[PDB]
Amino acid sequence: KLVRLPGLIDVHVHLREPGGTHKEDFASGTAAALAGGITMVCAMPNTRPPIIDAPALALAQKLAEAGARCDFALFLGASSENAGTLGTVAGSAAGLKLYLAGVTSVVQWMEHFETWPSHLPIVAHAEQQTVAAVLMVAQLTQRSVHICHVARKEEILLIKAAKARGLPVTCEVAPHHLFLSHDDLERLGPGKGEVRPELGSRQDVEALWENMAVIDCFASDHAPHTLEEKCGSRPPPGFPGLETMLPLLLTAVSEGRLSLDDLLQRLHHNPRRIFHLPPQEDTYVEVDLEHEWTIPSHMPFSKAHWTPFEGQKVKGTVRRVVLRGEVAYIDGQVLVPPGYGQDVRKWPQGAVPQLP
Amino acid sequence: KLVRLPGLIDVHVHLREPGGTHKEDFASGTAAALAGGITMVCAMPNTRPPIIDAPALALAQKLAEAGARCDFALFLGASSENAGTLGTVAGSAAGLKLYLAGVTSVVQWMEHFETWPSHLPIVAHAEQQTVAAVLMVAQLTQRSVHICHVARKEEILLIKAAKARGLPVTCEVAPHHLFLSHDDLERLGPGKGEVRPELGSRQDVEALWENMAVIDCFASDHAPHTLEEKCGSRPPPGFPGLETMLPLLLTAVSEGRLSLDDLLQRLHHNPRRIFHLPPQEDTYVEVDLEHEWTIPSHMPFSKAHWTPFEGQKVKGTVRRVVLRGEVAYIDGQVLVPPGYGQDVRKWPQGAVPQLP
Ligand SMILES: O=C(O)c1[nH]c(=O)[nH]c(=O)c1F
Ligand SMILES: O=C(O)c1[nH]c(=O)[nH]c(=O)c1F
Ligand SMILES: [Zn+2]
Ligand SMILES: [Zn+2]
Ligand SMILES: [Zn+2]
Ligand SMILES: [Zn+2]
Repeated sequence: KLVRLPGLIDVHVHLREPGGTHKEDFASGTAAALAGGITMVCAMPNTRPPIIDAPALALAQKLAEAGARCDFALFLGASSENAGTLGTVAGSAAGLKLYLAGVTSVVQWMEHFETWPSHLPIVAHAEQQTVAAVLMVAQLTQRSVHICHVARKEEILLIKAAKARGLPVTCEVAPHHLFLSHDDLERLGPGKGEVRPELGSRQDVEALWENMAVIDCFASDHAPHTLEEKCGSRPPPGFPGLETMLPLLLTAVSEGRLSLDDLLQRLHHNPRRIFHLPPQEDTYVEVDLEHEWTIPSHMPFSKAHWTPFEGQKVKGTVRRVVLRGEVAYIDGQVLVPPGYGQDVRKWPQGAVPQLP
Repeated sequence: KLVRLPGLIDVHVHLREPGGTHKEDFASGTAAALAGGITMVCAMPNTRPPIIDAPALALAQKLAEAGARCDFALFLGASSENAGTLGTVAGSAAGLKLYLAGVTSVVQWMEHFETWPSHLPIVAHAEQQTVAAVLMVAQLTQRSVHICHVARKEEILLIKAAKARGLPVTCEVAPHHLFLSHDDLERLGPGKGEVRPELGSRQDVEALWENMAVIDCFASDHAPHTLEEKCGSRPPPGFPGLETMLPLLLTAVSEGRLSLDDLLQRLHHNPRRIFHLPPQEDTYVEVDLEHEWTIPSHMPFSKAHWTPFEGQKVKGTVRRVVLRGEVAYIDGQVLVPPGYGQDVRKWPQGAVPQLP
C-alpha cells in the first residue's frame, strides 16, 4: 500500500538560526523537513548574523551540526563587501546566494560571478526583468545560474526562451506558486498573504503548470515567521512550507497533473545534479497515496505555527522516513535527535569535483 | 594531482554474452568498463539468444551475476511477438530497447509503447526520420522516450525542436560521433569503419558539439567485434569504446570544449535520473588530467582487440577505481574478480518507483 521514494531534497529553506530562533531553528526546521519527506536541506544565508563571511559560516556550521535532524548544506550570501574573499570557504557551502530583490548594482553582480569559483553553484532571487538581467550577467561571465522561486508567466517563458537558445540556466518553483493565487488573498489577508515573490494570477499559476517541462526543481522556500509577525504592523514576507510541500504535490500526482517521475526529478535528481549533492546511504521515504485529509491551521513541527494552505484537501501523506539506516520519522513523531544531521559538503562524495 | 569523480555510468553497451563470447563476455567487457572509469553498465539485449523473453533474461542475469566485475542492469528487447508479455519481468530490466534500424511496423512500436509499463524506460535505436517517427509514437501514447546514439545534425536539431515544445525526450551521443568523421574513413577502411549509425560529416560532428546542451547522456555504444570480423567478408557494424570514452572526453575537457560538470552530467547524473539507477556506495574514480598518451592499436581489456581511435592523442587517464569499498582497478590492472558485480535492479534503491 505504501510507495517507497528516495530521500527528497529541498534546496531552498530558511531555518533562521542564528538570530531568529523564535521563528524556527535547525532542530525545529529539520523536524518539519523530515515530516515532509525531506532528508536533505540547503539553508539560506539571510540569518542574523548573515552568512556572508567565514566566521559566520563557521558559527552556522556548528549550530547546524548540533541542531539539525536531517542532512544539510549551508549557502553563503553575496554582499557588497565580500566578492573575492570567499575562495577558501566557497567549496564548503551549498553555493552562493545572490539576493536581487547587500548588493545594489549589476556591477556587484558581475564581480561575484567573476570571483566565485566557476565550478560552484550560484542561485539568484530574481523577479520579473531581474531574471533577464542576471541571465545577461551569467552570459557575460560565461557560466551557469539557477533562478529561485519562479512565480510568473513572464519569468517561466523567459527561462524557456533561454533554454531554447542553449543557455545554462535552471530554475525552481515553490508550492505556493503552483497551488495558491490571487484568488486566495481574500482568505489569507494582506499580512499572512505577504510573500516574495508575491502570489500570482490564475494565469501565472496556469503558465507554470503548462510549462512544467521548464521547471527543474521544486523547493519550498520555507520562510517561517510567527503568526504575530505575519499579522503585525510590518508583516515580513514568507510562508512555511516544508510540511505541506510533498502532500500538495502528491495530490497533484494522484490527479494526473504530473507523474511520480516528474515529481522525483524535481525533488531528488535535479537538486542532486545542479548542486552536486551526494547520495544518502540507507535513506528512503514511505508515503501513503490513498489517505485524504484537510490541511489544519498549523502543521505540527514548524515554529511558524501557521500555514497558508489551511483548508486545502490533500491526498497523500508521509508515513515513515529512514535516514542513514535510522528511523527518523513515523506518523507524526520525529525520532532522531537534534544533531543527528550532518553537513553533506564534509562527506568525501559531497565535495564538488573540480580541475586541480 | 588526481581528480576524484563519482562512479560513471555507461547506459549503452553490448557485452555479447550469451552467444557471442569470442567478441566479449561479461568478465572482459566489465574489465574494459572499469579501466575506462565506468562502474555501472546497462547491457543491450541483442545477444544469442536475444533477451526478448523471461527465460532468456533469467539466463543472462545469472551469467552477468557470475561474470560481471562492475555493477549492471540488463535491457529487454522489443520483438514482433513479446508485446504485452513482459509485465512480470519488466521492472527487473534496465528498460526496453526498440531496435528501429524483430519489429517492422510502426503499429508494433505503438503496441510496445502501450503495453510496456508506463513508468519504465524505453530506448530506441532510431536514425534520421525514424527519430521523428518514434517521437510521434511516444506522443500518441503520451509517454517519454530516450533516443540512442544521435549522430547527425538532422537528428540533434529535431530533438532540439521537440525539447523546445516541452516533449519528454532525452538522448545520448557516442564518442565516435564526436571525435571521428568521414575524414577518418580513409584510415579506418570500409570494414573497420562500419558502424551504425555511420560516421557523420564534419558538419554533423560540429553540430553535435554546438548543440551539447541538447545531449543528455554520453554512452559508448560498446559494440565489440573481432578484427577478423570487422575486416572480413561481411563486416558487422560497431566499435569498441569503453576503454577510450573517458580519455577522449577528458581531453575535450582539458581543451575547454566542455566543462568537467558538463561531462559528469552526461556520464553520471543524467544516466541515473533517466534510467532510475541507484547510487553506488563507497564508489569513485581517480583520473590524472595531465598525462599525455597516444591511443594504441588495441586497448588491453576488450576482446575486440582493436580500436578506431588508434593514433589519436589524448590527455587524461584513469588511475584508480574503487567499487563499493574495494579497489577494482589500478594503472592497467583489474583487481575485482568476475562475479563481483551485481544487478542494480535487485537493490531496494534500484527498483523504479511506481504508483501502487
Ligand atoms: O527570508 C525570508 O523571510 C524571505 N521571505 C520571502 O517571502 N521571500 C524572500 O526572498 C525571503 F528571503
Ligand atoms: O550489436 C552491434 O554490434 C551493433 N553495432 C552497431 O554499430 N550499431 C547497432 O545498432 C548494433 F546493435
Ligand atoms: Zn527569495
Ligand atoms: Zn528564500
Ligand atoms: Zn544501436
Ligand atoms: Zn547498441
